[PDB]
Amino acid sequence: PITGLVYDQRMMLHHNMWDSHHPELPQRISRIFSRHEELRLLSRCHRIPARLATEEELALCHSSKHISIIKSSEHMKPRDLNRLGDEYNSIFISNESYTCALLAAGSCFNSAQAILTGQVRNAVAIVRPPGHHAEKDTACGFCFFNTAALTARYAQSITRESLRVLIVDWDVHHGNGTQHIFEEDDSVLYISLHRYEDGAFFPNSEDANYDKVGLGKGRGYNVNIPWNGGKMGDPEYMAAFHHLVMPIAREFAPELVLVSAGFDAARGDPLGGFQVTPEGYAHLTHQLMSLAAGRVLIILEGGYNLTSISESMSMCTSMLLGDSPPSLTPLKTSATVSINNVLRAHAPFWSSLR
Ligand SMILES: CC(C)S(=O)(=O)N(Cc1ccc(C(=O)NO)cc1)Cc1cccnc1
Ligand SMILES: [K+]
Ligand SMILES: [K+]
Ligand SMILES: [Zn+2]
Repeated sequence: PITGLVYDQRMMLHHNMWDSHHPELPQRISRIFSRHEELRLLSRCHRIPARLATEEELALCHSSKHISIIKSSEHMKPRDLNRLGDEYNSIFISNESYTCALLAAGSCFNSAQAILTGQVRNAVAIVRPPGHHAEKDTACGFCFFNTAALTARYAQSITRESLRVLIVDWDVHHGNGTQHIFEEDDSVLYISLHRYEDGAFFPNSEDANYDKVGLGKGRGYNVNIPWNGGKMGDPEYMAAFHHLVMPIAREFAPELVLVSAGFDAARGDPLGGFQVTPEGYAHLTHQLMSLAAGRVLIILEGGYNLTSISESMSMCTSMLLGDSPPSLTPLKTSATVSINNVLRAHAPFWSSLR
């Protein structure tokens, strides 16, 4: 049983020319990589090479217009970059951004390919910029292309169209792009846990509420677990996994699991306001490893405390490598309210919840 790891320092080249201390820092990925070396986890993994996604691969999820405009930013002047970035919600762009986004996606494709051809059992992808806010037609929230959604379609392209892919998104933010890309799709089950605050928390849309269950043939295949009123942490995430994520996932029986693994719900994050611990993330990973015969790919999304994300992701990798889960406040009442609302919304579609 081999664990893959992909990391390429040149994904650090994407940078914010106007605000060099912007939290989506180049050093997010180098710090996570360094922590893996420091804990002697890196030598335990098989290194999977990074590569650039192709434009044809991007078209698995994105429109030609969106691909073309982001592609053009490689040769734009500073004023062009500033004006283009300001067309989107929370985007900065440098001449290196497009290539870095291609590298993030291609890294994840090579990891999925290694899992699906049996070269490795599981894998971790230390990549930036993130992806889960990117839509078919637009960039958003530090994300240019939807790396995880692309990886799910890439996986289908090298196996069969109907390959069952579970995406668990534990970034503190709702993956609006991933939900929308697969909203009418029953072959990809999207489960997101996120700070919601009745629609007041970024990305500020009631699309993230529990009553959005999917559309068309995707009804039931979109599971939003939204948190309101409380600094959620390990007890709340474990409860959501016990009552919702794991029962639904087991019934879906995925053949591949992708984790949109932001670490912005971590204790110490400057934006998320939550308190999931590294041991908490380790337990969530270990639970997911019971699915899909262990074929799990962990993809970095957000997370902005360099120390917290490095400790948290490296512990997930420890779990992928087969290490025993480390040992873990009273459950917050508000979290149980959210869990019960999701249970009511999804009981029609999942017998394991009845
Ligand atoms: C408006 C900006 C100054 S902002 O930086 O504060 N911000 C933009 C932002 C977008 C996406 C992510 C992410 O991690 N997605 O997965 C993080 C931040 C709004 C905000 C605020 C408070 C908590 N969360 C998001
Ligand atoms: K999420
Ligand atoms: K779906
Ligand atoms: Zn986030």
